[PDB]
Amino acid sequence: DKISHKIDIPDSAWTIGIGEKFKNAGHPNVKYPMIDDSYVQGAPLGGFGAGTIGRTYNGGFSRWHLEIGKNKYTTVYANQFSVFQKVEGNKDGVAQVLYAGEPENGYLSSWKWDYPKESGMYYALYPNSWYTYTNKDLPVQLAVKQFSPIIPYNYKETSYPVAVFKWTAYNPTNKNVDVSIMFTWQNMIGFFGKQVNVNSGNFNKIIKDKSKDSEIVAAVMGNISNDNEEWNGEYSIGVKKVPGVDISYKAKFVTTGDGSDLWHEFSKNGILDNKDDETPTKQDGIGSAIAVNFKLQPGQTIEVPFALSWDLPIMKFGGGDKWYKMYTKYFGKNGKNSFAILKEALNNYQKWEKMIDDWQKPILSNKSKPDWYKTALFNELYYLADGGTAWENGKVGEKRTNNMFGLLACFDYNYYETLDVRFYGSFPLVMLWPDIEKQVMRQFADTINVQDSSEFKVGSNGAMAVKKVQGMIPHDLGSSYALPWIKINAYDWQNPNIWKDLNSKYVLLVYRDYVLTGKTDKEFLKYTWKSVKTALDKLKEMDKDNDGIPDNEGIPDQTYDTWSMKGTSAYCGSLWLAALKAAQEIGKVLKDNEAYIKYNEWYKIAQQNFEKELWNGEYYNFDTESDHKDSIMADQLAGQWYADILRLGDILPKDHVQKALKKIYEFNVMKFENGKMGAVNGMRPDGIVDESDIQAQEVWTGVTYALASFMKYRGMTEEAYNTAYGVYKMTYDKSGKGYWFRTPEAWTKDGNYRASMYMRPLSIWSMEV
Ligand SMILES: [Ca+2]
Repeated sequence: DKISHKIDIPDSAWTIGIGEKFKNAGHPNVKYPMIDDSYVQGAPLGGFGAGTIGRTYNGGFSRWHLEIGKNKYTTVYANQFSVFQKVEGNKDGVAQVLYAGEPENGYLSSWKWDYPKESGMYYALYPNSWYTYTNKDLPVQLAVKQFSPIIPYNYKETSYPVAVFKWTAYNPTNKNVDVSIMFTWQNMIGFFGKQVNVNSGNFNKIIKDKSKDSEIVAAVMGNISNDNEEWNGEYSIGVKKVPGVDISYKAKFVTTGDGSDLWHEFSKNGILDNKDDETPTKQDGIGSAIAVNFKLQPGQTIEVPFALSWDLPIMKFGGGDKWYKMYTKYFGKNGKNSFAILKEALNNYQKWEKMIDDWQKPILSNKSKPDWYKTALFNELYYLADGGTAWENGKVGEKRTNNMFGLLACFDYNYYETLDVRFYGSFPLVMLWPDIEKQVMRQFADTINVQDSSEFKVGSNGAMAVKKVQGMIPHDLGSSYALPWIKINAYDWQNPNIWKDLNSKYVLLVYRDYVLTGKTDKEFLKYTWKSVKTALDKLKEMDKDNDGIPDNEGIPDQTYDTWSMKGTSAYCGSLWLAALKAAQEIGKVLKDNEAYIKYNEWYKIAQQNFEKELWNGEYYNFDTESDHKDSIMADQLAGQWYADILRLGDILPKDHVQKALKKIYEFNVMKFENGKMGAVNGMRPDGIVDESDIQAQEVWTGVTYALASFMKYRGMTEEAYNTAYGVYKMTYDKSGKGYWFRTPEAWTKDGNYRASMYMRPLSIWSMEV
């Protein structure tokens, strides 16, 4: 490996060998079918709301999130980078696809597949990833840096459906070597969203943009139809000319054939035919190829940028609504703009790299923090792009000031903006994209007084319940299979209109968003104030026994939606206390004296009774009425955790909080698989895991990262990082379960998982407050 010295990969990048087999991988531990796409994954490409493409560590473009809200795992074999090298003096050169695998059938059989093991590495520090190719049959060493311009406090480039592939080639040998790099791409119009004739009308064109000190050559892969539909648009691949490289292309090769139409050209001398051909296809799949060829002398390095764009302007959801994607603000809505997007990236990628470095530098340069923590902190952010992210720029046929946004809980539970989860998972948005965060919270504010009296069947018990009750915050803002933002509460396993955490979490999120953006946005507090008061007032009515605290009803009426709580719970009780204190403070800011007095009065009574009912001398009991009410819950003081972040002070005595956190570390962490796997949710005071429900026996990744942040703020530094380390280890390490770029909600002691690709572990960013 002589190429690593020519590029700048951070030491905290996650690494794996190209073609590496992983032996230890976990699988779903539930009864019904659940997504398991394997450990062959990578950092995604694509902006927020753009649709994303997962290119794996083996080199394949395999995890397709271009249909917004859906996860489709299948390698499109035509989509590759390939290399040709010939040493000066030799008769023949060698050509190789940079993919550690091969197609299942006979398509593209002429290409040289099966990139060999121990010949290259993949590296990732989101939004960047890299591949190095250090192969004993490739005298010139190559590396690529690939990324999309995901930039905090930037809502423009962050939206773009584009990726840059910045190649570096170096000759360490004593002979001249001819080198070509080729990007191939299938015309994927019709890959989704087209019910019949999936390739029909697809056609490819070549664009040559020549103007003083820029030459770009690109393929635009589109359809002859000018229809405005989810399926129609364009893909583009291309390259910018640099001194010492020549560009060649092939506009049309058949992907549903042996591929020798292209490969016979590339494999001979690394130079393509430059054959333009706009003939549309009928049944056959088609693709394009863009290549560069250059000669490297001994000791010479060259850099060359390629790019990929996709202009698929319309997202359709299963309920029938069609929306424009956010990036259409910047490039237009007609779906004929892929070249414009590509060109912007090829002309500005160096600026974007510097913008990414500028935001990553404060953390990366802090030598007090271990590299493993940096690996997790950056790579967990993959989910902001990969979580079915929807970001609208108008309904098709519709103009508004704001652009609605939604992130899925996950793909197995296909619900946008699950509020009980976003309480944990929205930290990166408030910290790094706060205009999105506040928009999402205004979306929730707008739903508070929505009433939908139609009934639905509750999954857990078969009973009928009202869809949406006035004054109750919704569980979610809909499903990609139905109508995001329009039909809320798509979730039906429990009835969220009786949940005891949603209304409090909503208030806490509101105040959080004010505090973490500088305590200046009075207008945001003004917008949300009626909903906050309504939310707390409704929750107060659920106090059955007049102790000033809502009563859990002996069912799973909160985020642990199979783990029953009864009476006063530490979890919902502490959240309530903190929400009351937040509402007091909002009341002061907005000069709503009567609200300040009321919520102050409620807070004092509830605080007194919470402490009396639950404090046992060592920790706070799980609740007051359940069978295992004396279980030690990892999340028992979630309200105090948020109170620390919101600078609301002590809602419970400092000494008792410290005792409880030490107990959690001692039991839920250290007595669960030697503290190497996070914090198990429920442990009995005898040090055996609570078996009353599956959720008690799970580590929740987002709960554990949040608990680490709580420990850290409370000065328990070693405990904090040791607790978080188990989550990092399970997710990224060779000794873990292979969950990189698909961090799940939960795992059990065997390491097997529930619900990969989950929002909650974005809570790691609470460790940076
Ligand atoms: Ca009560």
